[PDB]
Amino acid sequence: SYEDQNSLLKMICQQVEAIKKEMQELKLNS
Amino acid sequence: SYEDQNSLLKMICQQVEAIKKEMQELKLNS
Amino acid sequence: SYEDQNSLLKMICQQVEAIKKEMQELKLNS
Amino acid sequence: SYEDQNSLLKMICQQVEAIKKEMQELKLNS
Repeated sequence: SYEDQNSLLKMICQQVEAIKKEMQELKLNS
Repeated sequence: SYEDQNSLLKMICQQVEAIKKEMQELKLNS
Repeated sequence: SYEDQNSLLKMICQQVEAIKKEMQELKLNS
Repeated sequence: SYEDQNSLLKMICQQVEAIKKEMQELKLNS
């Protein structure tokens, strides 16, 4: 259903954004 | 510190595995 | 179209697996 | 080490950004 899958997709998108910022932190500090 | 880097990379890898599993649950039309 | 989106999801899943393997390679060489 | 892997760090960061953009392009129930 749209709602439940939209909540899943929105979560995945923000988890990817968190990984982006975490990887940037890791690289900058390396 | 190296421990800070390790813990950060550990979480990144956990989060990537979580996204990998979540994307197998996503139904584009439902 | 559904086919456009299914293609996109398949590409994303392949890309996620690649980053998983590369993050592991990074750790193995750390 | 974490100090001799800039090229791989850069690759991972590029690939995470590419996934981010693709995730933002996904459409449900289209």
